[PDB]
Amino acid sequence: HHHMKVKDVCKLISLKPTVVEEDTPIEEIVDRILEDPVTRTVYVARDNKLVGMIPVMHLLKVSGFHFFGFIPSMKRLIAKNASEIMLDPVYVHMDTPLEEALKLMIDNNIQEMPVVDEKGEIVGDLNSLEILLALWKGREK
Amino acid sequence: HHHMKVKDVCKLISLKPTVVEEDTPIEEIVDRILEDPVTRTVYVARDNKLVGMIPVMHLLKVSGFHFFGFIPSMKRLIAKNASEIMLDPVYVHMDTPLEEALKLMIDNNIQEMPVVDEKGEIVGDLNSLEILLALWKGREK
Repeated sequence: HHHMKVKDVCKLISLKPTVVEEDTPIEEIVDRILEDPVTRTVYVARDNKLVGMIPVMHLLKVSGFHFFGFIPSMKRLIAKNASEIMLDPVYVHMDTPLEEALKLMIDNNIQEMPVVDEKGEIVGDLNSLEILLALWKGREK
Repeated sequence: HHHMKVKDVCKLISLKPTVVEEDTPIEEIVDRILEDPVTRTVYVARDNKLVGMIPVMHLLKVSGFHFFGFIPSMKRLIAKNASEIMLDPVYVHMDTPLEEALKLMIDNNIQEMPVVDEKGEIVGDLNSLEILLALWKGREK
């Protein structure tokens, strides 16, 4: 559909990626999300390289287990930090087809992904709302 | 965990529910989400009664099928309005246990739910961030 790429969609809204360190306490991750509540995925870096991600729904799931014992495999929090809960990063590039990015979002059940260069570094951001904007504000045919 | 109820969490952030009508075009639903980008679930009312909901991830899925033919059962959009895509509403009440509300979010894969009174009318709102705030900003033990 119109051969759009990530580069065409990732600047449609001004988003700032939320990036933490591996030893960042989960409470501070929550503080970061509450300050920028559009945030849907937290990233974890080490020496400016992308090393994990924490989707808000993953944090919600981790939280339900820790506080209520709810299982939607899950293990006990000890340090209560980013490295205990981060998942392997799912990311896009500037030249990535918009359709591959939407597929990734859906398959991984996330709504925000980082855009990375070829050395694992964050150069931009993409969310579901940008994709929606592109698709429904642009020409249907 | 601390016997919290929806009433204790649903005012921790100032949220305004996003509410559309059944004949509201999907493009206008997108415009409403872009104006208040914290929004994670759109509600559909008729005569001030709650009749459906559209989670943003449901809209993303509907969009991938319509524009790219991506199947994560799904049918062709004709009117392209709220009533063609709305799902049966999942909701809470003020006296609902916080833990039942988190379970609902997780089981239905949504992050925003309306709080309704006993006659199907919207009296407040709840999102995942409020639950996170409550759990991690309050006393752990």
